[PDB]
Order: sequence, then structure tokens, then C-alpha cells
Amino acid sequence: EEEIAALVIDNGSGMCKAGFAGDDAPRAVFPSIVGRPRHQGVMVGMGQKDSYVGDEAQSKRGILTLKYPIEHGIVTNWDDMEKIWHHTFYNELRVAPEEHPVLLTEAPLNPKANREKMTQIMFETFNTPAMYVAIQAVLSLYASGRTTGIVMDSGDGVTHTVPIYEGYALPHAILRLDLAGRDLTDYLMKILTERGYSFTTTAEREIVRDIKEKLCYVALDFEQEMATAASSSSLEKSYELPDGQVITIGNERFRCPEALFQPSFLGMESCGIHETTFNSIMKCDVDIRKDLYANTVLSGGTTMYPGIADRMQKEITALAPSTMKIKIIAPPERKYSVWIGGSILASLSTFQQMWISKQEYDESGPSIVHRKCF
Amino acid sequence: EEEIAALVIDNGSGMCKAGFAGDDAPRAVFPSIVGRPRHQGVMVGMGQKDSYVGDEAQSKRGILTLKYPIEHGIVTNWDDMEKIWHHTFYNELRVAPEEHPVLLTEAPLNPKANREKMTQIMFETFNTPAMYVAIQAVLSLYASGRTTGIVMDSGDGVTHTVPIYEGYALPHAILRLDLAGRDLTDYLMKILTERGYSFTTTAEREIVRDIKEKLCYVALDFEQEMATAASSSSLEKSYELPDGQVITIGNERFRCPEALFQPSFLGMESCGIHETTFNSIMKCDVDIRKDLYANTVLSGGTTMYPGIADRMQKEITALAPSTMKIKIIAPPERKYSVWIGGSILASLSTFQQMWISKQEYDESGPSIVHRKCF
Amino acid sequence: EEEIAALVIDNGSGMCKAGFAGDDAPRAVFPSIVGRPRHQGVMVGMGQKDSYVGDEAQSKRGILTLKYPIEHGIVTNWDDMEKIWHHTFYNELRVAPEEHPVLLTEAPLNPKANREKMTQIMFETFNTPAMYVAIQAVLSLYASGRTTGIVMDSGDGVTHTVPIYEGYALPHAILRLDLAGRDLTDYLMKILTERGYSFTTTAEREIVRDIKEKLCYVALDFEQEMATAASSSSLEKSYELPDGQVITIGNERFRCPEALFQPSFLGMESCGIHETTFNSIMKCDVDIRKDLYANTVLSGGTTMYPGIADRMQKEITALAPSTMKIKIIAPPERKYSVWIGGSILASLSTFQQMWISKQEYDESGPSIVHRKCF
Ligand SMILES: Nc1ncnc2c1ncn2[C@@H]1O[C@H](COP(=O)(O)OP(=O)(O)O)[C@@H](O)[C@H]1O
Ligand SMILES: Nc1ncnc2c1ncn2[C@@H]1O[C@H](COP(=O)(O)OP(=O)(O)O)[C@@H](O)[C@H]1O
Ligand SMILES: Nc1ncnc2c1ncn2[C@@H]1O[C@H](COP(=O)(O)OP(=O)(O)O)[C@@H](O)[C@H]1O
Ligand SMILES: [Mg+2]
Ligand SMILES: [Mg+2]
Ligand SMILES: [Mg+2]
Repeated sequence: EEEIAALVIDNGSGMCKAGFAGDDAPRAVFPSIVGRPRHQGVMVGMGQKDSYVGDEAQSKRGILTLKYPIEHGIVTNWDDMEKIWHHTFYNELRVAPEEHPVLLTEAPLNPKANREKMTQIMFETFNTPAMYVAIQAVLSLYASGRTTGIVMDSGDGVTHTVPIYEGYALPHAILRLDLAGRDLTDYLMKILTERGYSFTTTAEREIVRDIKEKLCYVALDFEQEMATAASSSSLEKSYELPDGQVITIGNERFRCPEALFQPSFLGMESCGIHETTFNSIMKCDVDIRKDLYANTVLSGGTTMYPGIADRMQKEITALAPSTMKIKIIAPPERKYSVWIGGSILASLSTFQQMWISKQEYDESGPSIVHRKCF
Repeated sequence: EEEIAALVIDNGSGMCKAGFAGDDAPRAVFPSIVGRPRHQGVMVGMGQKDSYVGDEAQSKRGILTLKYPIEHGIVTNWDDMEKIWHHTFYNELRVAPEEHPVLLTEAPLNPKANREKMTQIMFETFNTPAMYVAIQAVLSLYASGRTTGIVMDSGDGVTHTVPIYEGYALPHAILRLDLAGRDLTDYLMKILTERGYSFTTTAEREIVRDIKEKLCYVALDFEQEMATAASSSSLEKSYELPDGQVITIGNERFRCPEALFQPSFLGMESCGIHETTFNSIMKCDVDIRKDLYANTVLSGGTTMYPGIADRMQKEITALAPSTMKIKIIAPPERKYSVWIGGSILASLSTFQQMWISKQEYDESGPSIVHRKCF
Repeated sequence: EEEIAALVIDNGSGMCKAGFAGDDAPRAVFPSIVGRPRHQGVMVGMGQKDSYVGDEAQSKRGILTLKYPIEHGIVTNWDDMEKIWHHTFYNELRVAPEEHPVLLTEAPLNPKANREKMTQIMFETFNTPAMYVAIQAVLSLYASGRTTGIVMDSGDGVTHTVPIYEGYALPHAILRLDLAGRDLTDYLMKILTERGYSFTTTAEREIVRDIKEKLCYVALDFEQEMATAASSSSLEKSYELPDGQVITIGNERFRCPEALFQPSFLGMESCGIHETTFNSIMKCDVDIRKDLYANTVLSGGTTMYPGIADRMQKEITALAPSTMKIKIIAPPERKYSVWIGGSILASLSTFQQMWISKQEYDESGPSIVHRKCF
């Protein structure tokens, strides 16, 4: 075949988004979880299967304890990650990685060890001709088809912010904020408890993740919505648990995402996301700011909440000079923006020379990741 | 021969159900009773036979006092148990236990001593190559051919409840309730006495056991049926005693099994069986409950009463979320479910390595029962 | 009189600890139990007394079914709670609550409804000039006379963990773990059953509570002590039941409290208490940790077991940086720490303005609990 295709994998914590480069959507997207049988089984002709990976784990949740191998964009446990990748290639895609160059995503400002060790695995686990490790934000910017913008990247892992102008990139200006979907989830299960509902275990932690993925939304003004919580009508929603129990969540709903804008709720000093965006833009040269204000791109799973764009717009506009208009461009399909970006990058002809080649690695070692790529 | 066959014995109190592993029904099933001649005989060329075991005792009831060696899943008297096993092997099956591995059932949450001492006997009474001691509920779940369910196991011994999901098993969730066929019998002979019929002795205690095994049934609503007892037509039934006396039992019929649902009748606080099932399910992880509500399996002799399934369905449905449908799967042939399960387990190839070997016992002692098996 | 005194009540589940503020020990401490006559009485000139409350119930146990009105720091049944309070004021203290401000304790992360409804009662049941509802852990910290520490609060209700620095308090860092004395009791009665002793009913459930309150102790290494259970000498203890029966409990003794450190025994994923302490401390700012490691305060009834402090010390030290010394301060008289703390708080002059006044409640409603107090 010509070009051999190429493989693309986005692993921020939470989800693996994988598929062939050269396609508009990934084939396989499943949770990055390694569940292990915590309870000793007593039958015969079970499994045994030491552990389960991917949406298999979601299916068989109750038995397993689930461990997310990636936290804050850092891989805690490598064998687990390897297992997840194994599952992606063999269980879903059904590819021999020897037959494809593979692109990995990775978060900014992230420890060297992850990049280096990541590459070490790809070469000395799944024998592969070539690979590349790329910054998440840039990829989403490509996916949006814009050359310039400040990409607000918040996955389940961590939140990141990379201003870009006319390609280029500003290292000093790049900002990385420790908040995530996962931290919102931890907050949310906390806030439920004041209602009586107690979710103590990893299994049901994912149930609240599911709740947040739909029920929660961001206030266009927090205090107003909280005021109107007095007369509860629309702000309460019934949710059905798999157990059959019913949950009813009022104001607690929208204050969950509020945390992004008020990390004091979580107890961290680190400024809210909008202020971090200012922190990034303000670090940039005076000249370019005009378009960064106007070209803010949101990406990642934890920007999905309804109404986030609007709130960011209102806050940024409030803070900034009203001399210039602040457009925020947040597409739907943002969740997959990183992966799409990866697809487009591996599809690019010129890119086909920038790969880290197996050969190059074998001569020069794992450390070469930083040398060559950003 | 290949595989040597294998032997299976279910001893919850009341009945020994024994036969070859690898068959759909046991060969021998007889009451676990050791009758002793209480009255001194005066002839010559009698017996003497110090005692009788098995349905022999049933045949010659009047003379004997019967002693059930097992109470509440605990063996009161070991020599008696040994005698019963003796009878099973030599009198019915006609096997040398040296030539067969033997599987025993045993109830959950049961004293260690019973398992340990059980094994001690099997090795140092009937010399046997290998043996295993297995939980009653699991076996019935196998017999039902389902991988998941909450098995309500009530024999004559005691009642037990073990939720199982996808194999696995939840120790904390396992529930054991002190009610049984035998307690119903004791209640029943009490309740007859208000009608005039007085059954004071072990002999006729078994007569009432027999009555209960047919005449009694469970109300689909207790109070309604008791109300309709005013106009007695169908609720009375004539029963014939072996004496030739006739008994006529009305409302007293169905309130006997009612006890399972209202142990206040018996004077115990311990919740009714349906509530115990909820106690089990509620102990389990939120995720799996959906299928446990739907997969409740009834086993054991004292689930045989007509209408039990329906009542359990109505009560559980009433208590639970009506968001999810509560199927109860109670097969006919449930009585033998444990033994069938044993047959299927010993038939399994892989199981053939999990046996407790004679050798292993000889090195490691009797205590190894818990170490190896559940 | 000057200052009017003030009243203090600690209701975690299990025990009501009440007395006058301004004294070093409470006057009345009795079990929070509402026993009801389950068996219909037949004499004349009984009672009748629909139910019994407090150590009255302990005295007349056999007849009654006992219901603990508080579970997991949540009041299940309000009328019952009201009855208990009734008993405290009128039966023991002999006070008119109109003549005293009353302080109530309450657990962290606890449902709003409990605080709100609690206040609703205090104003509109026992007419009272003022009241306050206060977090359990803080009170114990006061009682210990330290300004800073991480208070490990485990009562019979639930276990809680609140780090405090120089006063202040860290909401995100506060942890609440569902284990308790009551869960240990449930575990314990389970574990006895393997020895033959079967305790099926609420009455004798309290007998095992009593056993645990003395016989049980925590291993300084679990596996070592369990190993030494082979040669049983000191690890067995005779206990006398009220029935006159004698119980003899070996290794089963110390594995009961082991559960706090290995909740897998109970079947919960939720980490052990020491790990929860780390979970709390790790959530806190890097700066303060040094003193939190050194200032851990244990409170509540279910820290009473001999050897808990030592085990916590060994585990925390093992997990933490050995760069800094980990003192754990666990006073004897810890059981009453919450109540003492309450005494000291109501004794404080400045506190006398922070009360929730009857007047304020009447204008503003019950919801004001959260508005004013923590
Ligand atoms: N539909 C949704 N609405 C709101 N939040 C969502 C939704 N889907 C996912 N999330 C949140 O975003 C997270 C997924 O982020 P993801 O894009 O997988 O990050 P990454 O690409 O870095 O792995 C989830 O864990 C969840 O908290
Ligand atoms: N046909 C029947 N109808 C109703 N109840 C029955 C019937 N047969 C047996 N029982 C009750 O169930 C008991 C038998 O239980 P069994 O299955 O032998 O328990 P286990 O398997 O634990 O020994 C009897 O003692 C009797 O009380
Ligand atoms: N002397 C003791 N030794 C060991 N455990 C005890 C002792 N006394 C009480 N306990 C355990 O602690 C519980 C009492 O906790 P308590 O302090 O009343 O909690 P709270 O203050 O939240 O009500 C009892 O139910 C028992 O399990
Ligand atoms: Mg991402
Ligand atoms: Mg049985
Ligand atoms: Mg307490």
C-alpha cells in the first residue's frame, strides 16, 4: 500500500481515542481503566483473567476496583498503560503496529520521563517502524483549521493552555492548571453527600462521572442561578441509578462546574480558568493579543458542559479591554479535537519525514524525544 | 476406567442426597435419621441391631426414637453422621470410597469445626483418594446453569443466602438466617394443638413433616386467605394418618409457611426471608444489583411449597424500586439442585485438579480445608 | 444566675453524652436506644409504656427489640431521637431547656437535612432560647487543648477526619469514611459464627458490643499475631454471657479491629483509616503537613481499643517520609473528647454571641443553620 496509513492515539487520562490517521473520526474510544478482581471468585471455569481493560471494565464494574493508570497527564503505572495500548491495538483496531507509524498525544509542561518512557515502550514493546509524540493543544488547533488561537485544553487529566500565533508557539506563555474532569468528579461526589447520597467506591465514582457528563451545566451567572434555586422547579432533575434508585439534584448540579471558575471551592489558590487564560495572554507580546482574545479555542472532554463558552466569554470580556471583541470559538465535536488533529497531522505529507524513526531511536536512544520534537 | 467417576453427597439436615457425579439425578436419597430402639425388646432371634439408619427408620418408626444428627447445618453427633455415610456407601451405592473422590456439600457461615472434622472423617474413616467440601448455594447456581444470581438456599437445616455475580461471590453480603423446614414443623405441630390434634413424639413429628410436605401452601396474601377462612370450603383438607385417624386442617394449613415471612410468629426478631434477601442485595455494590433483583434462584427442600415464588416476587417488588423488573427463577426440581450442582462440578475437568488430595491432607493436616477451598 | 450555664449534647450514634457546659465531665451518658416491646404482654398492671429509652432498655433487653435511631451520623427516625432527647433532659438532667442554651454535636459532611431538622426540633419541640450545632472533630481538638492537628474521629456512627491548622480548617481535605464501631460489631458477630457461637438478635448484638468494648485489641502486626494464634495461650479469653454460657475467643479477637486497617475484610474498597489520614494530609498544603503528621489526635469511642495508636504510628511512619517524626497524640478519656470540647466551647465568653438565637430562627427560618455556623 501507499503511505501505509498511520495510527493515532490520544491518551489524556480517562479515555483512549484511537484510530487510523486519515479519517475524520477515531474507530475506538473507550475508558482508560484497568479493573482488577478485588473479590476472590468461587466457581470453576471462570476467566480467570487477572484484570479487565476498556469498556469491558465498565460492563463488569461491581466486582472490580478500577485504577486509572494516568493521573494529571502523568502515567502512574506503566504496565497498566501498556495493557491499555495492547487492548487498543489487538482488541479493537486489529493491527500489527510493525505495519504502522504511531502518533501519540501528550500534555504540555509534562515530565520528561513520560515522553521518554512512552517512546521506550512503543519501540521496545510493540515493535513499530516510527512514532511521534505531540502536544495536545496544537493538535486541536489543527483540527479547528485555524493557524492562530489560544487553545484551552482541559481533559480528564489536567488543564492546559497554549497560545499560538501564525503557527509558532510561546513557551513562557504556556500555562498548566491542575484542575480536571476528575477533580470535578471528586468535588461532585463530595457535594452529593450533603443531600444524603453517598458514593464511596470507584465503581459508583464512575456513576457520578456519568451524571456529570449529562446533568451538570455551567451558570451564566452563578449567584443568580443559586438564588433561583430557592424555588426549585427546573434546576432539579431526576436521575436513575443502575441500582434502580433515583437521585434528585438541584443547585448542586451547576455549582459542580462552577469550580473551574472558583477553585476556592476545591480549596486551591490556583486561579480560575478564565484568569489563567488572561495569565497566558498577558505573558504574550502586546502585538498579537488582539487575535488571541478573538481566537480562543476550547478542547477536551471537560469543556463539553453546556454554557461554558458563554461564561468564559462574559468573564474574559469583563476582565479585558472592551476595545476589542472577544470571540470564543468552541466547536461541538471538541471532545475529539485532539484525535482529529492527530489524524490530520499524520495525513500531512511533509510530516512523514519528521517521524522519530525506529532506526534513529536504536542509534541515539530514548532521550532523543526532546531533541527532535517539541 | 477413565476419570474414575466421582461421588457426590449433599448433607443439609434431613436428607442425604447421594449418587455418582456425572449423572443428572442422584441414586439414593433418604432421610438422615438414626433411630434407636427405645423400648427393650422381648423375643429371641430379633436383630438386635443397636440402631437403624435411613428409610429403614421410617419403616420401623414407632419403636424407635429418632435423632437427626445434623441441626442448623451443624453436626450434633459425629458417630451418627458416620453411620449415615456408612449406610450411603455400603447399603445403597455399594462403592468402596477408596475407588472414588467424594464431594460433600456444606452450608455457609458454618463453623470451621464441621468442615475440618468432616474432612478428618472422610480421610480417616472411609479411606478415600480425594475429597472436596463445597458451599451449597453455589452448587445450586451451577445446577441452574446461570453465572449470576442470588441463591436463596433453605433446606431443613438452615436458610442461607449468597449473592454471586459473574462467578465471584461476596462474603460480607452472604446472609444466614435461622429458619428451616424443621422449625416450620415445630411451629406446625404447635398450631395443630389448637385444633385438638396432639403430636408429642418424634415418630409423629415426621407424620407432620409429611403433612407439611404436601398440604401446606403459601398465601399470595396472608390476611386475605385468613379472611376467607371464615367460610371454610377449599382451605380444609382431610388427611389420613397411618393410624387410620383423619385430620382436617383449615387456615392452620397456610399460616405454617407464612412463618418464613413473619418470624414473629415463631418469636424470632430475625427478619423474614424476603427482607433477608434485601439485606443481602443491599450489602452488594450498587452496580450489580440490577441483575440480582432479576436473577434470584431458590433452592433446597423448604422452597418447595406451592406459591412461595409468587409471594417472594410480590414482596420484593413491593419493597424494591419498580424501576427494574424482579424476575425470580425457581425451577421445579429445585429440591435436588444442590446435588445436581455437585454432579456438574465433579464432572468438570479443571475441577479435577482442585480436589483436596489424600496426600495433601496427610502432609498438611485437616486444617487445610479453609486454606484451599472456600 | 450569671451566664445561665449552658447545656451540651453529643449525639454520634450509640451514646448520648450530655451534661452542663462548664464542667469537665458530662453528668449523663447512656446508650441511644429505643427499645419496643415486641412480645405482647399478658398480666395486668404492667407499664404499659410503649417503649423504653436509654439504659432502661439495656436493663430490660430480652423483651425489647432495639432500634438505634442514628445510623452513620444520620438520624433514621426523628420521633425516636426526640424521645431520646426528652429522656436526657427530663429523666437525667432535670432541666427546662427554656432555661439553657443547648449545644449539639454533629458529624462532618453530613446531610443538610439533619442539621436543619435538628434545629427545627430544638426550637419547636423543647422551647429553648438558643442553640448551636457544631462539628464533632473540632470539639475534640479543643478538648485536647491544641490549636492544630488532624483529628481522627470515629464513633459508633461513622468515622471522620478533619485537618485543622492554627484554627482554620480545610473543607476539601476533610474526609469521611464509612466504618464505625457498629460495623465492627456486625463483622464480629459474623466472625464468631465460625466458632459455633451464633448471635442473631439485637439483644445479644449488644452483648457482642460489650465483648468488643473489652476483649478486642489491635495487633501491632496482624500477621505475626495471627501466626502466634497457632499456639493458643494468651490470645484466648473466656467471656461470661449473661445467660451463664461461656465463650472462648482466640484470634477472632484481634482481627475484629484489624478491619479498620483492612476494609477488604468487610468487603469495602474504601481505604483503611491510616490511608484515609494520608488522603487527608495529602490534600492539604505542602507547608503545614509537618505538624499534621506530628499532631494527629484520635477521638471517639471506637478509638478506645488497646494498641490502635501504636498501629497507626507504625503505618503512618511506614508510609510517610521518615524525614519528619510522626507523633500521634491519643489521650485516654478520648471517648468523651467531643463532649468535653462542647463544654469548653459553651464556656467561652465570645462564643456567647455566636449562638443561634431563638429570635433569629423565628425571623429567618431553619435554613439559617448553614448560613451562620460551619
Ligand atoms: N458530555 C460531557 N459533558 C460534560 N463533561 C464531560 C462529558 N464527557 C466527558 N466529560 C468530562 O471530561 C472528561 C473526559 O476528558 P477527555 O477528553 O477524555 O480528556 P483527554 O482527552 O485528556 O483524555 C470526563 O472524565 C468527564 O469528566
Ligand atoms: N414437597 C415438599 N413440599 C414442601 N416442603 C417440603 C417438601 N419436601 C421437603 N420439604 C421441606 O424441606 C425439608 C427438606 O430440605 P432438604 O432439601 O433436605 O434440605 P437439605 O438439602 O439442606 O438437607 C423437609 O424437612 C421439609 O420440611
Ligand atoms: N472501651 C471500649 N473499647 C473498645 N471499643 C469501644 C469501647 N467503648 C466503646 N467502644 C466502641 O465505640 C462505640 C462508641 O462510640 P461513641 O464515642 O459513642 O461514638 P459517638 O461519640 O459518635 O456516639 C461503641 O459502639 C463501641 O463499638
Ligand atoms: Mg485531552
Ligand atoms: Mg440443602
Ligand atoms: Mg463521636
